[PDB]
Amino acid sequence: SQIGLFSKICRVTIKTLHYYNKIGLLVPAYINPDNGYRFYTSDQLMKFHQIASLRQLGFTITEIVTLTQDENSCHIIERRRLEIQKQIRDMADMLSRINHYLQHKKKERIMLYQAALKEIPECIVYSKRFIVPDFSSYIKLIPPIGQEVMKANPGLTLTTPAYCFTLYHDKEYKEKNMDVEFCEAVNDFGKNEGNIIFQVIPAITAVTVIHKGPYDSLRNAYIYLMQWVEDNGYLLTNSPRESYIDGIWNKQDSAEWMTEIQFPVEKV
DNA sequence: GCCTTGACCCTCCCCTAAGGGGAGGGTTTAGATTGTGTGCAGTCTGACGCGGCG
RNA sequence: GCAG
DNA sequence: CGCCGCGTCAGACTGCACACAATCTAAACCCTCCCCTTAGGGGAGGGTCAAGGC
Ligand code: 118
Ligand SMILES: [Mg+2]
Repeated sequence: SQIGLFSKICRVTIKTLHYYNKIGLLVPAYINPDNGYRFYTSDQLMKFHQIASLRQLGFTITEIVTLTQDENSCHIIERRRLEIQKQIRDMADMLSRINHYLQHKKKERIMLYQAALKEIPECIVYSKRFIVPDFSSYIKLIPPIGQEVMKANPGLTLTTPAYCFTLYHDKEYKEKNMDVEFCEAVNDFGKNEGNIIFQVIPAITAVTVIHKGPYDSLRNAYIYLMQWVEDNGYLLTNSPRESYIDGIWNKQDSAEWMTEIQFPVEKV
């Protein structure tokens, strides 16, 4: 059976048979030496059937070489079983994500906020946890802390890139009784004089959305994020953070400012 | 100024998986056919040299 | 096709 | 040795403008080699940037 007839028997292209010969997966029975023409037999169709049966299960080519040459190799198929289970979980989450994205673009003509699930590493921060009467009053008392901590810790260099955020330790919603904890990441340990202390903040996977503009609309992102958090079945494992990209330090106009709200979540 | 020095950074080349697509090369084709035809140009005269040829 |  | 046929060799110089050539046919197989597809990784080769000491 010449390669054309055989390629139509097994119903696959010629280049596929060329490739399977090139990698040594399916070798013709008899190659004519001067022309190089490949001729197969029935016992090449018998092997191509096994090859295609394994290849419909997603096995990579080298995995098929091993599956056909090494017997009692059930650990590689089980490994592939676990990987396929992981991709099914991931694809179902993707389904929920794309349903929510389509649900939004029909709900609003503009996508104001996209939600990204990113991993944030562990940090070394100086932290002050305290009650706040008003979030507007919360903004002013931070540069005093900036003076104070650099005073008490000489030569303490903050991490680059700068990570300056807020934990919201409140389990429900209110506007004037916010129990917050301001954390900012530095390089080394330090002195703990004052309400300012040092602590290690563990690495977390968190869904974050970046809101750009003034802070009075920031709650929007939270409602959105909360929707997201409930829609895709994620569970909020820790208190929500808010990391400051743009603000009074870089830029003077308060409408081009930008913060990023981060929800610590776990997949359940 | 004269140097070093570690940290960055750019471009470019090749690599990934499983083949697709094409370029550019080979090979055989088993009824039997068996001598080129342009509706060609040919149309320029005079001098000179050389060679068959009686 | 033309010019001298 | 003298003559006729045949072949070869020439045929003003500058300029513009215009403008070439135009018909004329195989197909079905196979092979190798090259470049391409994702979403960036890895690394050689070669600049560049603040810092510091001489
Ligand atoms: C110590 C404490 C706070 C700030 Sb900053 C800041 C943070 C990261 C990168 C750049 C600046 C600040 C504010 C105003 C003027 C100058 C600096 C800051 C304040 C509040 C919330 C988040 C960050 C700086 C040092
Ligand atoms: Mg003329």
